[PDB]
Amino acid sequence: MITRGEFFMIKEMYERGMSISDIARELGIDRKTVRKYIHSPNPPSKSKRKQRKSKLDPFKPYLQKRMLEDGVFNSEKLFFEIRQQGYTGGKTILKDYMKPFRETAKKKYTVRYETLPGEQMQVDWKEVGEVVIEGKKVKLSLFVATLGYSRMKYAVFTTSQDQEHLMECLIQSFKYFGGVPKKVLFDNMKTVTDGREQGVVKWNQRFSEFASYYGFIPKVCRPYRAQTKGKVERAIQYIMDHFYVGTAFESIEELNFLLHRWLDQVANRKPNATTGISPQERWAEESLKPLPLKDYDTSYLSYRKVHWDGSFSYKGEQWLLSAEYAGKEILVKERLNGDIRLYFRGEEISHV
Amino acid sequence: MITRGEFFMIKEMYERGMSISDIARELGIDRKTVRKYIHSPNPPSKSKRKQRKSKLDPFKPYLQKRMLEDGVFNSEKLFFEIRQQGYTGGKTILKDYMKPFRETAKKKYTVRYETLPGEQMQVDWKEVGEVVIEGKKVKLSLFVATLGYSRMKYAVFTTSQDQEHLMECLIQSFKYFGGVPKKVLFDNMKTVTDGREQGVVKWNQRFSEFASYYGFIPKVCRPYRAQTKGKVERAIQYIMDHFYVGTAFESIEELNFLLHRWLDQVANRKPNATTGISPQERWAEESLKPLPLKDYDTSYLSYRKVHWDGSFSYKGEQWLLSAEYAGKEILVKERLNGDIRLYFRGEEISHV
Amino acid sequence: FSYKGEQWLLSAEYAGKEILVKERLNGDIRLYFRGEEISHVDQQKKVISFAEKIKKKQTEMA
Ligand SMILES: [Mg+2]
Ligand SMILES: [Mg+2]
Repeated sequence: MITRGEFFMIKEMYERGMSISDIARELGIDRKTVRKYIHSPNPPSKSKRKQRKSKLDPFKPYLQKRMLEDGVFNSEKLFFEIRQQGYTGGKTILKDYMKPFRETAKKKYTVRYETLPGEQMQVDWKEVGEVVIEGKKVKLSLFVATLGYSRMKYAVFTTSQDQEHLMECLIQSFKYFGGVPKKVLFDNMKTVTDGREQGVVKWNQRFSEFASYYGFIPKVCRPYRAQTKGKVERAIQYIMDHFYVGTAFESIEELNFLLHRWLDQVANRKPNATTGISPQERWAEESLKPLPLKDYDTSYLSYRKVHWDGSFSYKGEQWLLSAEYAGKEILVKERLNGDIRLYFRGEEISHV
Repeated sequence: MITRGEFFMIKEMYERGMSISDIARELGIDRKTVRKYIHSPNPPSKSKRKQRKSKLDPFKPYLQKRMLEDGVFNSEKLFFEIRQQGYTGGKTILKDYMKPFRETAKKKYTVRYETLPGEQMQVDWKEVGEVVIEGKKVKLSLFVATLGYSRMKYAVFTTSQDQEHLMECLIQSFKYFGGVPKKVLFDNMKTVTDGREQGVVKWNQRFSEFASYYGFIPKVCRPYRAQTKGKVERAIQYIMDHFYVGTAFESIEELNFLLHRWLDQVANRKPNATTGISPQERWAEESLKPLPLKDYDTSYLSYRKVHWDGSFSYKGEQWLLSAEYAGKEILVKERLNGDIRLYFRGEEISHV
Repeated sequence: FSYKGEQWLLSAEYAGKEILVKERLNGDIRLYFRGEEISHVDQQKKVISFAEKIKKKQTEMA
């Protein structure tokens, strides 16, 4: 088992012409050993041995059954049990054998990553809570979109977290940043996925079409791990401890106006604590893909029938449609702003 | 403002007979100052000055209103607001003024106390959960009583946390320890208190009578602070991670038998990690007050009426009472073990 | 904290921090924290349980 260096030295000194016996004398090795190593391929310094029997082998299946069906992980309890069965050794071997079965405590070290310019964006929601806006109880939610390289922040308040609202907020973010990223990171929302099909993710077909339309590649971090999108979560903490702490409002339009003004004043103006530069300069450094001229229409699409007289009803509303549109089927495109339009076989109805 | 030592030296050297001028020369003080201090009561080394005006005085009421009604504690937001009002200074003064109003983050240091022998005991409950025992869903609870000086542990399982069950478990603990403590520490349970009447505690009248009967003085730690009774909580963790982890059972009597055997085997036998001695030896060192001969009767007491024929019904049960006990009022003493006894004006009924 | 099977009680400032114990071959323990020197722990030949140390600190603070 002469080590790498010893074998190299033996072979080299032997090939140099030095006599073998005095080589052995110099290296303090037996002459037979040195001569055998002369005609050897490479330094031998490794011995392979397979596993061997231990004391806790007969009890091992029983302990495994205890762990995997009774959920017992108390080394003292298992030791006391098996001691009656016949075991006589200490607990160290038991702990060493049982350690792999124990759950892996979550780490505390946190890797840091710096995405390339115009290469990544992050999105998330924040359930603000229930408020009485204009005498109406609604569930307010905050949508936050954080750029990855410039740390920009766009935000907007909404009353619902429907796929339509998500897509519209993404449109607003893309317009705000003057382009679309090459990658957009969400969490595992059903408006973007439909579960992990054996490790792989199954994208919602409509959302996949939307992404292919705007060209941005979706990504999802992982189940029950929000660290991977720390930028946007920390931006949420920033906004909810700086803007929505004492600000008072009565209309969501007013709140959104105040939020945009606040962002453009301080949030996207104050230099970041890590990049140490105003986010707008980095934004100017960003290179996002151009937006399409026509935005992906995100509006509720329903089919309704006009009554005999010509009175058409949608939600708690009523219209008066010409007699030619009575008893037929029409399309009611409801934009998220409340602009309802009526269509009949492509044509647009001048609804009264 | 000559300090204590300087004044002492001046007075002493002057009274010794040393000339005053060379005293002043030696101590590097003016002759007038030294002479004035000669006839002085005590060393003058303190100057008292009252508060003075600052820059954030006019804004202080507004900031206080913001904090106390809008809940804003973001120094950046308040600074940005008041800067428009006219403030021109830095944020350090703002943070210093606003610090007292901020909530006091909980400490992490933990005082350690060692009660005197036979002087303190602690009690607590542990809601194990819901189990199907004998095809019946019951809410299992664990009652734990930990001695303070010997760290003994008594425990018992129960289906309810009623004042009657609490008192009976206390009786069992006192019998187990061979005596009653001089102090018993609970948490703020309504079976022992009725709320903090302006800081002071109002003891439940029945429980107060029970305590006065057994002579042990009750105590309650504080609202929302379980550290003060760490012994019993840690004993609960011990029992729920050592005994009730994999043990299987079908009857609560079996579970209690196993629990008592386990306690007397290991729990009250293994030396403690801090006292470093077997709890039973310290128990032998304990000096508890003697138990009363007759235990405080903890049994449901209800008054019922016997039907015309003589059929008396309690819960889903039926009896057959002699005709002389028909149409009258009787007492149904239900012991917690299920021993129902019938009483009629002190006499006991030989119910069939 | 702990040292060679004996548990010592420090003050509030030292809780949650790494101290350095230096023990001469003579047999005396000296606790150095953050370069400075902290109060001696009056090491005794007879081992005293953590409970007795808690009681002693309690009486001292009393
Ligand atoms: Mg989310
Ligand atoms: Mg409790």
